[PDB]
Amino acid sequence: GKSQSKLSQDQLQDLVRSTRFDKKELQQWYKGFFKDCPSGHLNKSEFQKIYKQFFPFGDPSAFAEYVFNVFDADKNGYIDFKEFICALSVTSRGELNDKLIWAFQLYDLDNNGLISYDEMLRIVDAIYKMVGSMVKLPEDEDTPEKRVNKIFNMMDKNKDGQLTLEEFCEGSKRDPTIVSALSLYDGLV
Repeated sequence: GKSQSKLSQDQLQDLVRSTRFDKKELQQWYKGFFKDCPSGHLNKSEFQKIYKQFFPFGDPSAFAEYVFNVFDADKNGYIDFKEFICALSVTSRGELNDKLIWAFQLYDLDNNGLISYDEMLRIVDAIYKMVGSMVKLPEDEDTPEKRVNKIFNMMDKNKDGQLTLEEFCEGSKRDPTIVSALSLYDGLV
């Protein structure tokens, strides 16, 4: 982005009003579902059933056609509900500290409490995917890897060692850019 989105102001409230509802609630279910049935991938029909259980406000079939329009252009017919929650952070309601934490508890489905570097780059990538569905991807910041590496380089890690929530948040702290990314959307709601 550079100044603001580039779509119909109306559609803006829709996409948002589409992700409305609670979170800590979905998190409880997301962990109980992935724990009883660890799969990672999810089907459309199945997903529709989920949206029809927590907050069937508008048309669940419409929102579905969306997720696929972004997470499914021509890959058979399956998407990862994990990367979805992560991107959800963009469209939600809470503080800033909860976001970083929310993302952590998101990839913490290994009861390890320690994520790997590769996961870090994969996490930001997920958010970078949904970003192409809202704002127009610029043309001077490709390969966000170099950026993520800087963080690890900032704290000086094993370029591969694992990191913890607490520290993960510290790495982003020394980089407000990660803090302004979300701030660049709080004054037109």
